[PDB]
Amino acid sequence: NPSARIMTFYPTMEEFRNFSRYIAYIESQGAHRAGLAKVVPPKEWKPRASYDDIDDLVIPAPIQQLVTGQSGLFTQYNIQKKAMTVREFRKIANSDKYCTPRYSEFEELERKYWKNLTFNPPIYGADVNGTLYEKHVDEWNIGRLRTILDLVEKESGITIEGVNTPYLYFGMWKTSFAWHTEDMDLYSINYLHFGEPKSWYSVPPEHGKRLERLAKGFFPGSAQSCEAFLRHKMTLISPLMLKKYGIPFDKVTQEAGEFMITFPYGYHAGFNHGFNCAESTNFATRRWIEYGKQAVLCSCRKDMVKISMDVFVRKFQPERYKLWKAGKDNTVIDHTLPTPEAAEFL
Ligand SMILES: O=C(O)CNC(=O)C(=O)O
Ligand code: NI
Ligand SMILES: [Zn+2]
Repeated sequence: NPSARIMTFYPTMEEFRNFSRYIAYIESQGAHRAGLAKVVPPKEWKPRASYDDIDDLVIPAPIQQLVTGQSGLFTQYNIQKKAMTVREFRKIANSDKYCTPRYSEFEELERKYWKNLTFNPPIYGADVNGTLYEKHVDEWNIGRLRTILDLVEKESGITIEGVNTPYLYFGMWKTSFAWHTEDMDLYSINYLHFGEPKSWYSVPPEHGKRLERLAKGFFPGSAQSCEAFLRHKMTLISPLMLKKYGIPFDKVTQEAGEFMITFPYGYHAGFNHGFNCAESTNFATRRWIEYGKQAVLCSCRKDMVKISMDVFVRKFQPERYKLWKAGKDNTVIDHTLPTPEAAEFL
């Protein structure tokens, strides 16, 4: 993947079954270089028999998304609304006020999104603690991926909502996720359970730094008040701005039944097309350990999520533990390099 473009994969069920092993595989094919990959699961795989029974799930903290800005640069402000069922949510999503406009091609819809972003604030059913996987789904169950991320809770008892536990997202048209990498620069997995698509922008990890340097110049206030101000997940930048300032990026549209994977230090943003439901969580491979150790974290206390790297460095990098602890570990990350578990396929 020398061009670092977004790759899509179509595994059989035999290949699908072992999750960490398929991640090692797609990295053996260069997937991680894009920062984002699509995995279309096998036809016979479903995480849930039906979604008919969720009209009464509470969205405890729906968020109205107020967007201020102009000329491709915007900041999103969150207003917490009162708790709402998914049934109340969907009525509002599909009503005339909030529903998806009529469009021909996706490029038309994308245009309307960037034109109308600051108008008619939508509500995002974001960050809902839960899963829509049935108990017995063993393949790619976001509730239990069985990656080395599990060592956090194993060792310490610590669970971090949405990081080592699942989050559900009920979208409506024009609801947004701002530019970010994952907390601790982890991987993420996103499954779109049902509804209208979710569109994604991705910057390759090898160019992530150029993106942060540009964002610092575009929002200099924010930069002086926080090292990692993009971790607040309030910063929207249009693809035309990225392209005007020479940031490589790719785009892709996720459809119901599809998984997206994001990779360590892969900056992504996007928006929902209409009423939908996504489930996501973070995960890790051995390659992530170095990203974790090196992650530039929020210094102003808006983003509190911080994982102790000690257990990972002790277990998987015992040579460098005393050096690392003396603060002498000057390893440079090579973003093109697949995870060690990928040697099997290389
Ligand atoms: O769906 C959303 O709001 C955003 N999802 C992600 O950023 C992810 O899965 O990493
Ligand atoms: Ni993300
Ligand atoms: Zn901060």
